[PDB]
Amino acid sequence: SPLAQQIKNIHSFIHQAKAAGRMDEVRTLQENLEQLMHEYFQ
Amino acid sequence: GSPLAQQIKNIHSFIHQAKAAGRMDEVRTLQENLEQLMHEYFQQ
Ligand SMILES: [Zn+2]
Ligand SMILES: [Zn+2]
Repeated sequence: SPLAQQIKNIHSFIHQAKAAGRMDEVRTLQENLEQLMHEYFQ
Repeated sequence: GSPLAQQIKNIHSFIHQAKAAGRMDEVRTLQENLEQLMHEYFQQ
């Protein structure tokens, strides 16, 4: 699924942003994750 | 889906419900739990 793959990608990006000290970027990525989950679980 | 996918689906719903209840502290707990489940799901 392209949705599943995007969710997987975002999981990794969240780790990368956290490791860089960019908790602001984590927040945006969590919003991206919500957009995808809302579609995937519909 | 798998048990982890089903659990994740529930957490997605619970986050909306906690926001509606004004419980942003619960949202934080749930987002941490979501990460724990996703981490396990992708480790498999
Ligand atoms: Zn949603
Ligand atoms: Zn993780």
